[PDB]
Amino acid sequence: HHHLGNKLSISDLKDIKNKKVLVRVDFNVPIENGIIKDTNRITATLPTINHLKKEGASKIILISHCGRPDGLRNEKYTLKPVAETLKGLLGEEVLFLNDCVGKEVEDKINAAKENSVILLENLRFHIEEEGKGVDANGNKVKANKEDVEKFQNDLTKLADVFINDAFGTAHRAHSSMVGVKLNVKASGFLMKKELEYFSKALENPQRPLLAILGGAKVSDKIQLIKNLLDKVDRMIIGGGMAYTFKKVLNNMKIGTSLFDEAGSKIVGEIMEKAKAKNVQIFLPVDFKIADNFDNNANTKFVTDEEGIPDNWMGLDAGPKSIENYKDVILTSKTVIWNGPQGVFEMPNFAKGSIECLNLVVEVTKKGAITIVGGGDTASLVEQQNKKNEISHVSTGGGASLELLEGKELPGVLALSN
Ligand SMILES: Nc1ncnc2c1ncn2[C@@H]1O[C@H](COP(=O)(O)O)[C@@H](O)[C@H]1O
Repeated sequence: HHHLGNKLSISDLKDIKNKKVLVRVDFNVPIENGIIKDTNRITATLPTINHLKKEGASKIILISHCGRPDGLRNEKYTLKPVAETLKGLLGEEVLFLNDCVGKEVEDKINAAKENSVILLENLRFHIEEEGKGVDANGNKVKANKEDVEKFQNDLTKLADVFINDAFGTAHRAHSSMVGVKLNVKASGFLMKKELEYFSKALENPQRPLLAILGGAKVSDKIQLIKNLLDKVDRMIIGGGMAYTFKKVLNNMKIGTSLFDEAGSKIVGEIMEKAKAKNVQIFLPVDFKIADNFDNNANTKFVTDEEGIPDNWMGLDAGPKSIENYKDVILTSKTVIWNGPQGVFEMPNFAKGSIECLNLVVEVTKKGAITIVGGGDTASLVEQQNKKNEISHVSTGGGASLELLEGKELPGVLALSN
């Protein structure tokens, strides 16, 4: 237990001067015609690259991936265009090699300005990175154990120190996540930040801990929900999910609202464990309902008691429930939010999800530690442009999830302390 955090990071890594550092970063960026159209992921690693740079480092070899070429070189997923971006961000020349491992790679690296930055090609072009892959005719194909081993040592031969700045992909145990067997393994500033806020919230958080979950499906969250019930104090279940709970628990006339057949079967277990673990469940007691799934459709409000008429569905929290939010949230000390409270992507049904954000942002300033990790949830924080108003918005893909699901994250375990 308590594996998260308490690891090793760039910060406080003595003897970096004149050393060759290998950095695993997240460069999976959206691109159109060799034109990167969102350089945040690139700018984000600058702090790490900069620090290493002004510390000595004979070389700065960067390795990463983009897309899912599946083990075969696919020109639609080459990191070349990213190397160009870095030239302008660093203000100096950057070396691009169309390879990750090999003799030439090692040679070309050593033959490059003394404080140069070098960026190899997509690691995912080697089936040995993920382990499996597919072929030309699109058929599943598995790597060769000897090959994977060869690939992992070839990477380990690239440098002396290894810094991993790629959270969000640490839940998978790929060659670049657990293969670089070097002695010094530390987190990048990005990584370090993530590992910091999560443990600060899953290991020993300032109570009460609030978990805000949301989303249509309840069936694909059983694991998440349970693993949390035994560590949180309050929990708000919203968005679609609520309907399934409200029918199983209160015999509410859900109308046409979304109903999760599979999940309807785990509602008993949850409510039970929740009571056993002494966790308070908070569910909407009124909802805005539409006579058709689409923004701008006749809409009215009803209570859970009144119930939703036939051929009518609910699409957002009613005002009584959105007022009921203030107390639960503003009184929390730490908050893990994952899930919009309604169909936010449609203006008319985003009030419940927008008002929650303000309350989350506001409790942050009141001093509470707030973490978001949804992505679909973040996309809301992003559209609102409030990333900074929140303690930490995890840029973690599936990774964030599994850690909130209780899973282990190889990528992290393979780090020093
Ligand atoms: N009441 C609702 N009805 C339909 N979709 C919803 C509702 N509340 C939220 N959603 C969105 O529908 C999607 C359901 O996916 P998931 O959360 O993965 O089950 C998420 O991207 C939610 O933002």
